Amino acid sequence: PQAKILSQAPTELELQVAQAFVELENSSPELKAELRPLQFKSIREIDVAGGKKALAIFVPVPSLAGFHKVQTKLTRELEKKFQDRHVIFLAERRILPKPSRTSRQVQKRPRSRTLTAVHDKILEDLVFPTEIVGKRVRYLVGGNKIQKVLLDSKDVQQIDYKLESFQAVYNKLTGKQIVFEIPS
RNA sequence: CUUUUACUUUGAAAAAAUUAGAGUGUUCAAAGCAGGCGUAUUGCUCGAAUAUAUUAGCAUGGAAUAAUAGAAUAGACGUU
Repeated sequence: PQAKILSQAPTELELQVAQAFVELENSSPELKAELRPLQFKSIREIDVAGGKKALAIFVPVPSLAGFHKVQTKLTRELEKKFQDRHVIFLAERRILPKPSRTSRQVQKRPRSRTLTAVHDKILEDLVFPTEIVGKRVRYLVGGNKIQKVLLDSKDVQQIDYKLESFQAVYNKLTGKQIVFEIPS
């Protein structure tokens, strides 16, 4: 098939990932049916505190729909087909600098194309099935900076455990300090 | 080709008399621009200041304060 479902050209970790995708449409019917056209960019490993990895997907963009359609299954077959591993879903979003003064016009920025936006989206798609409820942020005497993130108290089992990892994955990408809370 | 301002530094350019002020015994002082010594038998000299003198304008170092300007139907450098 699979090099296909890679969306670049190169490639070491991806082709096993492509393989395990072209394996579920091979093995599971119900699963080809949705999965067949769902293309991706590249992957990035990222380490977490207690030994345990985390499997960093990056999305073309459009299907974030496609992908959300069958995530809450897809991951579960993948977490088994890869160990330790945390598989995630997030999009690659064309951030931009602010126009300086000697700068330029180009055309704009389209708000949602700004550092915080993207960082808000990075949110929605670090968790996903839970839905964000409530945000909160700290400011400590060493200008800390800490987001509390508020969660809904329903489906946090989809995955809890993750969590220890989540904090990290939102750290390499950004250089930040993230926490959660289950409210009662 | 080098946005612009105010503000501030200095510095000059600046009329003396006045005003402040150094000298100096008009006998003192108010003054004044004088006086001082010798071989006072025939020649020597010290000076006659500084400073204030603002408001406008120049030249000037400051770059805090307070304004203002560059680029959001697109500009900035350019090796092509």
